[PDB]
Parts: sequence; structure tokens; C-alpha cells
Amino acid sequence: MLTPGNPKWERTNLTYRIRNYTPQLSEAEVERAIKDAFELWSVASPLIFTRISQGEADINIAFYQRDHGDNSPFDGPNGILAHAFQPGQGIGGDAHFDAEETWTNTSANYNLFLVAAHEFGHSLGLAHSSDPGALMYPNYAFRETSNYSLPQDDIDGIQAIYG
Ligand SMILES: O=C(O)[C@H]1Cc2ccccc2CN1S(=O)(=O)c1ccc(-c2ccccc2)cc1
Ligand SMILES: [Ca+2]
Ligand SMILES: [Ca+2]
Ligand SMILES: [Zn+2]
Ligand SMILES: [Zn+2]
Repeated sequence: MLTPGNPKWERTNLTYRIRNYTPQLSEAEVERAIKDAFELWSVASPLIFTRISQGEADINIAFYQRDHGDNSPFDGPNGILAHAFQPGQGIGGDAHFDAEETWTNTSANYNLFLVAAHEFGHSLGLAHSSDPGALMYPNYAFRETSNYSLPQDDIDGIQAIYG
């Protein structure tokens, strides 16, 4: 469950910024998905996330298509959904979402809140889990989102890094 080399944030109050949006959800819907994805991790750790509207943030969030500057191009509809970088300066921590997906707040593929929640595990230093019940499992699946809380394996993982 931890990324190789154990990269972790040295501070526990991190900022984030949503750089752009996906047209398929309202702006408020995207903001809510992201807010709630961060809160999943915050309630199981000492981490506090502060949104900023402009300027430089620890965790940049953006929707991109195909080639987007980081040498890991997205691939169009389906396939890779999103990716994120391990804790560190600059691109470290940042989370990118494939702009060519269908992004939802429903049970229809792909629920943005769930994908974001998984990606922020990477942004915080977690690796993939082998535990098919974990949020950090390597394959997407819908789960009910209305009252969602971190699966136990992911609590264990974030606790192992940050207490
Ligand atoms: O893992 C990633 O971040 C990226 C990049 C990567 C790198 C190395 C190995 C596999 C993958 C798979 N992809 S992905 O886009 O296909 C993906 C995204 C989210 C979820 C997920 C799981 C559970 C709940 C909700 C979402 C699963 C897979
Ligand atoms: Ca960053
Ligand atoms: Ca894709
Ligand atoms: Zn990228
Ligand atoms: Zn992943």
C-alpha cells in the first residue's frame, strides 16, 4: 500500500486548485466531487486541504486530452481515466483527469468523485492495493457515493504514512 521510496508530504495542511473543468458536470458538481474526495482522506488522517482559486497550489487538478505536457498522454475514451504524481514539489501531487471521458455524479461510468478519491490516494503517497475492496485497488468500479467513507484498507494505508 505505500509507494516505493515512501514519498510523503512533510506538512499536513496542503492546498489544492481546480485549474479547469469538464463540461459534462456543472462547475459546482466538479467542485463538490473534488471537495468530498479530499475529505475522505482528511477524516482518516491529520491532513487538512485548503482550496485556492488562483496561484500556486500543492495539488493541481485538471482535465486534459491526449498529450498534455507531462510525457504520460491520455488515451481518449475509456482505458486510462486519470493519473496522479507522488508527493513532491512541482508536478508532485498533481492529479490529471482524461477530458475525453464521460464524467458523472451517478452510477454511470465514470463517477468523478470516486476516480478523484483514488487519484488523491496517489497524490498522498499510497500505491495500489491488492485488496479488491480497497479504493486503491487498480480497477475502477462504482460503489454507492451518498454516504461514502474510506474502505478499511485505505484507512490503514493513510494511517501508515501520516498517522
Ligand atoms: O491507477 C491510476 O491512477 C491510473 C494509472 C495507472 C497506473 C498504473 C497502473 C494502473 C493504472 C490505472 N489507471 S486508471 O486510470 O485506469 C484507474 C483510475 C482509478 C481507478 C479507481 C479504482 C477504484 C475506485 C475508483 C477508481 C482505477 C484505475
Ligand atoms: Ca504539485
Ligand atoms: Ca481514457
Ligand atoms: Zn498528466
Ligand atoms: Zn491508481
